[PDB]
Amino acid sequence: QANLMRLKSDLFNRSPMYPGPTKDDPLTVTLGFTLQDIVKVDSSTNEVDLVYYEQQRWKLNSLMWDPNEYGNITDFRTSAADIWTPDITAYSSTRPVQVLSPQIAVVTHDGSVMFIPAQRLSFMCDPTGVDSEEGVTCAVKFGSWVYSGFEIDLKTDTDQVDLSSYYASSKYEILSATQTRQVQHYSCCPEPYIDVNLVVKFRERA
Amino acid sequence: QANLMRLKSDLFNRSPMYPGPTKDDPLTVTLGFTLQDIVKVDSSTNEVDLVYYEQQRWKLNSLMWDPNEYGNITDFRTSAADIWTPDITAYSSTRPVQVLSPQIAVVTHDGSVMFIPAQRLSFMCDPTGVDSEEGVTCAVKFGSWVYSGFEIDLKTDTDQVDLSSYYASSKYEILSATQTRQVQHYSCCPEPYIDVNLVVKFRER
Amino acid sequence: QANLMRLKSDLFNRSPMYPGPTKDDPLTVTLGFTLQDIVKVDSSTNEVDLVYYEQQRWKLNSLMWDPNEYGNITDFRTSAADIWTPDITAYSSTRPVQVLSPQIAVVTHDGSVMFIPAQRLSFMCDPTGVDSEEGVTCAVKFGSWVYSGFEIDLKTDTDQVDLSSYYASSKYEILSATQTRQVQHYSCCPEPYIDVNLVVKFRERRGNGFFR
Amino acid sequence: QANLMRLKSDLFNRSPMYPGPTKDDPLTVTLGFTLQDIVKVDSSTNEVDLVYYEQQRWKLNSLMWDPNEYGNITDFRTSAADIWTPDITAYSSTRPVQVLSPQIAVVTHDGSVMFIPAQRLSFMCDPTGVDSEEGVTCAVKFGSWVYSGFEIDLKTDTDQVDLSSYYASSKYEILSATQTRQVQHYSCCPEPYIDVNLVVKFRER
Amino acid sequence: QANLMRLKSDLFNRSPMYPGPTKDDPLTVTLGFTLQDIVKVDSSTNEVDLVYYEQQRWKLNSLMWDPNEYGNITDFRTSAADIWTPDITAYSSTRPVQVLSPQIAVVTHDGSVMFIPAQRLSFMCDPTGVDSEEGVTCAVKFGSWVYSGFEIDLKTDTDQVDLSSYYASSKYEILSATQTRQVQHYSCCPEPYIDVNLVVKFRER
Ligand SMILES: O=c1c(CCCO)ccc2n1C[C@@H]1CNC[C@H]2C1
Ligand SMILES: O=c1c(CCCO)ccc2n1C[C@@H]1CNC[C@H]2C1
Ligand SMILES: O=c1c(CCCO)ccc2n1C[C@@H]1CNC[C@H]2C1
Ligand SMILES: O=c1c(CCCO)ccc2n1C[C@@H]1CNC[C@H]2C1
Ligand SMILES: O=c1c(CCCO)ccc2n1C[C@@H]1CNC[C@H]2C1
Ligand SMILES: *[C@@H]1O[C@H](CO)[C@@H](O)[C@H](O)[C@H]1NC(C)=O
Ligand SMILES: *[C@@H]1O[C@H](CO)[C@@H](O)[C@H](O)[C@H]1NC(C)=O
Ligand SMILES: *[C@@H]1O[C@H](CO)[C@@H](O)[C@H](O)[C@H]1NC(C)=O
Ligand SMILES: *[C@@H]1O[C@H](CO)[C@@H](O)[C@H](O)[C@H]1NC(C)=O
Ligand SMILES: *[C@@H]1O[C@H](CO)[C@@H](O)[C@H](O)[C@H]1NC(C)=O
Ligand SMILES: [Cl-]
Ligand SMILES: [Cl-]
Ligand SMILES: [Cl-]
Ligand SMILES: [Cl-]
Ligand SMILES: [Cl-]
Ligand SMILES: [K+]
Ligand SMILES: [K+]
Ligand SMILES: [K+]
Ligand SMILES: [K+]
Ligand SMILES: [K+]
Repeated sequence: QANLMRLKSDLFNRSPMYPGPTKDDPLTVTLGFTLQDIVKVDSSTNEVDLVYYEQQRWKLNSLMWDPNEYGNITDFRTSAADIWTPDITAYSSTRPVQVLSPQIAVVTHDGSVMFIPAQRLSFMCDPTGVDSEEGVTCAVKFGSWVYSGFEIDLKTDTDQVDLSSYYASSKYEILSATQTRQVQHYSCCPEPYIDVNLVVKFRERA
Repeated sequence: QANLMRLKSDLFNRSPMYPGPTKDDPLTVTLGFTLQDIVKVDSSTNEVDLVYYEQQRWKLNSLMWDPNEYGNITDFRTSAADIWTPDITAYSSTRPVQVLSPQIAVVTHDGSVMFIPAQRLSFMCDPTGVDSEEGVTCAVKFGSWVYSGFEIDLKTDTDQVDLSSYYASSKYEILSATQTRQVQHYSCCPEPYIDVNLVVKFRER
Repeated sequence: QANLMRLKSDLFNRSPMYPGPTKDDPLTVTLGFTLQDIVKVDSSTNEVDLVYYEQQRWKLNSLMWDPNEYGNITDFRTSAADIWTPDITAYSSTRPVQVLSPQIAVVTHDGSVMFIPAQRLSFMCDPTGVDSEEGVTCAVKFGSWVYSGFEIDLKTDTDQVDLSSYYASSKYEILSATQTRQVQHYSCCPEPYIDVNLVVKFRERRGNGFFR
Repeated sequence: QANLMRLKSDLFNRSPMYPGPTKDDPLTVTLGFTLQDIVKVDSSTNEVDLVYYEQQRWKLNSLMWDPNEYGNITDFRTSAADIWTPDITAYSSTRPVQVLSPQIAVVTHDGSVMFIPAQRLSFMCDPTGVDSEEGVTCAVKFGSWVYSGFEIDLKTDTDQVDLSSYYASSKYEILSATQTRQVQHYSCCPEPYIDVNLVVKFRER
Repeated sequence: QANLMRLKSDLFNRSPMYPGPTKDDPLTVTLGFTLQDIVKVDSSTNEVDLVYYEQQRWKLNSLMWDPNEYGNITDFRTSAADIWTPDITAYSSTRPVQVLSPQIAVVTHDGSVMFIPAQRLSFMCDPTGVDSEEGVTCAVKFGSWVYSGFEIDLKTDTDQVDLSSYYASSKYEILSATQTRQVQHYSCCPEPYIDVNLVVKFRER
């Protein structure tokens, strides 16, 4: 339909691509996790596999429009190929992340974007003692691979992972799941890098 | 042949692609499953593997033509890359879906589209008790990932999964298989999201 | 080289791609199999894995040329991406087919095409009794996914599968294999769909006689 | 640098791509193998897994230049996607080959090309007896899938496989490894087809 | 923002891509490793799996700009597809490397490029004795697949692998990890090829 075709043409065809954030124009990405399943533990390799979806939110002045000019359209669905998306990376993955959901984001007229990729992740986690009453704690950091806190900052709306869609017949019960903003430094670079640390305490369903 | 080449040029090389449904111009997708096989059960991970094909049907005013202007062509086969397709997603998959069929749809002159992809799906399912008389029940929801009920509604033509092509020598016998429209809500969003819940009761043959 | 570059530029750069067959302009695809190996049997899942090459042949008026206009060229090899190819699909695959050969077809001046992909297929097959003297029978149907018999018909040149290149040290001995045209109907659609049904009779290789 | 940019633009932006060899303009591909490892044996499926790199060499008049016109450049590295490469295929693979090296070739001013892809290959091989003093012999043929001997000929520079980079702590030791040109006919086609037969005799270390 | 969009347009849209190094304009790539985990050992195939990130650094005159003409911009992030990147390859891999990080480099106004890909590598390594106090030593060379020492030289900033991010609960403890420049010759070619030899001594925790 005609107004949406005109809006996407104006935002995407009639302009150069956003080159990502800079020290002079930084952005904040909001992250939140919905943990669906601890699928698998490998005690020979200390790898654990999670299925989750990761809510990402950011805002660009370059994606703003006036709904009055575009038939009162206030938001639209678009291919994530059409827009810049942040390079949010699991810092202790052992396999490439597997994508479980369509690469489609929602853009709102204030320039705000929400993108909610479902992923299967293999990460470094020692499951020794998962068969006990006290279980095991594992953690994985999610943040930009290449932008410091001077270009990409992160936040969470809450410290509590959403467990409302956790698989009730998983082999693993969740005892706690937190998502916490964290600062790290790396050998290569003096600047602080920001991540959200996902910390999960679990045990066999003891 | 010449009439079909003209039709495809007129439909695909003139307009921009359909930008998907909206609140002002919503779409109903019809979904149905043909279950071919329960291929694998993993009791160490509670993952079960299905092979099926999923019939999808929708209709766009933008895909209409007058057959009289195109040598009485009433439908054509086309690459699914040429057309918008709905983002129908399994909500509890544990692996990316494996595509088993050519990505080709049929478009009809009234603007109706049918697309029937074959898939192998791993999903969240506890098979504890599959070796018993009563067997086990597992369920997986299929719906738009990104469009609410205000842009994509769903329906089935029947609540009975088609079992007329179920593999006769499968390790697993199907006791029942249903496909039912449901409403769900998610933390992110106040709007209702529509799914078709595929519910399968099965046991070792 | 100059004459072939001219022919491919003329055939491929001047007109839209062939939009595939229609009820008005149907085509017949010839299929035949050369079975190279039964690689694997999965008795936990009733999956069996075949390696074969599949000879496909069809003919398009739009691929015709006069060899006298193109330095007496009578045929050429080309990327299978450059031409229409039939959507021949295994109906009981459990995994995406794996391609083992280059995607290159031969086009002949009469508009005939031959394309011989090598594939590894996992399909639905119960191997219970494969370790017996009699072995097991499995079958898989190959046909268009999307075109009825009104757009794509199939045939074989012979109902006998080519077993003369079967791997002599396979885990599995091939007893016989047939490739037979068949008509099917599906729930979605009233039109007949055509397949070639590949039937394989095999058993575990053990000096063991074949008697019936 | 300026002279190489000019050479690449002159070779690759001006003409249509080379349409491959013909009966009127045939080519010879030289092949040789460097065997790095027998990585795995599967006695349940009679599949063996090799890691090797394959030296391929051929010559096209269409890739010639005069070094004097391009700053005395006599050769250059280029993406294998920029040039025609031969469709050399293992005849008894059981899996798609896995590429282990960058897709980059070296073109020389006489029009000669050298391309040395590293591959992991699963092929048809019964390893029964590998744990014995005499070991086991397996073979795999490499050749064009689609070109006869009238369009592509093959040769070797030596019948000895290069074992100078064989992994010294492999599970398997090599007793012999040879590479031998052969000719045969196929049911589909009237002309002779060329292959190079890789024959490896090995045992447990 | 505007100054960065202008700089990228000037660097990438106005000239051909850099055609890689030559004997007349060679380059030096700095390499270093950050070892995150020895993930897996396969005693049946003598394959070991590493997770690491590899810091790569080089400098091109063609990537230089004056920050004064671009709003004081001194560096920028860019897709690795936008620029030339060196063909650094593990010489004893047994499977294609799996990429674990975004393909995004940083270009600085002096033309220097830093690119830090994270990878999972399967390579040739006999783990026999890893359960002992003395453990085992494995080695893998990293270098250009196609460029000799006349086009690509390598250096390290240190011969000590960075173990500051090694997984504290790995099955394997690192006893030592070194990264050392070395010269190799190959059968095909008389010229020296340069690699960085990654030597890791490890044992069961
Ligand atoms: O890849 C980059 C870049 C971009 C290239 C160098 O400027 C910056 C910083 C870092 N990396 C990779 C590692 C993970 N993230 C933090 C740190 C180490
Ligand atoms: O990805 C989206 C979008 C688009 C991005 C946000 O507006 C909407 C709604 C939802 N998701 C992802 C999850 C699954 N489906 C329902 C719900 C939660
Ligand atoms: O995908 C299609 C199409 C095209 C889409 C609907 O017109 C037709 C017919 C069928 N399919 C898929 C299944 C397998 N092949 C036969 C039958 C059922
Ligand atoms: O695919 C072709 C072609 C091209 C198509 C027919 O002209 C020629 C010859 C052959 N094949 C495939 C098989 C393997 N290689 C030799 C022989 C049989
Ligand atoms: O692929 C090439 C090239 C380019 C093609 C021949 O000029 C040069 C040299 C080598 N190779 C591959 C092997 C590994 N690296 C060193 C040596 C052997
Ligand atoms: C947009 O909003 C104004 C004010 O309510 C209304 O007059 C106009 O017709 C609307 N157009 C739409 C929804 O197409
Ligand atoms: C199309 O339909 C009309 C109406 O019956 C028919 O008479 C006409 O010949 C047809 N035209 C074609 C096939 O081009
Ligand atoms: C085509 O046909 C005849 C040989 O019968 C020959 O005289 C003519 O030169 C041929 N053309 C080419 C380019 O070979
Ligand atoms: C090419 O060759 C001669 C030396 O024989 C020399 O004069 C000339 O400068 C060389 N280099 C270039 C870049 O032309
Ligand atoms: C660039 O730097 C100079 C000197 O510090 C300053 O005066 C100028 O306004 C700066 N421009 C920017 C940040 O755009
Ligand atoms: Cl954007
Ligand atoms: Cl469309
Ligand atoms: Cl065609
Ligand atoms: Cl070429
Ligand atoms: Cl560059
Ligand atoms: K993007
Ligand atoms: K589509
Ligand atoms: K094709
Ligand atoms: K090529
Ligand atoms: K690159």
